[PDB]
Amino acid sequence: TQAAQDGQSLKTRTMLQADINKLMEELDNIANTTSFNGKQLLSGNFTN
Amino acid sequence: TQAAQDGQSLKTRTMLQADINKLMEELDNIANTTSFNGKQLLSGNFTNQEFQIGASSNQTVKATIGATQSSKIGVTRFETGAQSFTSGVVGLTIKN
Repeated sequence: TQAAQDGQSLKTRTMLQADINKLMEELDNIANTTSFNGKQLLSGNFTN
Repeated sequence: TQAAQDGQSLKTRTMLQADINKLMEELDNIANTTSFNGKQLLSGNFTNQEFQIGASSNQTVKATIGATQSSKIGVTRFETGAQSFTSGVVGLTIKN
């Protein structure tokens, strides 16, 4: 939303995108990291 | 208006025109200078810009500041007919 305005040049939008990249990296890290004793919980292999 | 009087020779009128050139040099200097962070505002490249102001995805206002250089603002239209040698009752009609 902050970058959806037109008071921001391509450089500042690029800063936004670079930050979003790291945030999404963190999201993937949480997903692939949370585990009980090896059993990865939030990855998709905890079914049935 | 100061130059439309006939109490001024061509020399003094030239000082008038010499001045307008500088003033008009200033006008389009303002047009090419006002900017936020490089975005020229009063130049003609601020057309169809959005400003997301809503919770959902496409609520936005739009801004289309026209161009205001010294070559695009004052555009009058002159007309003049041939030397009329004939008489007669005339009625014009400026269409549209």
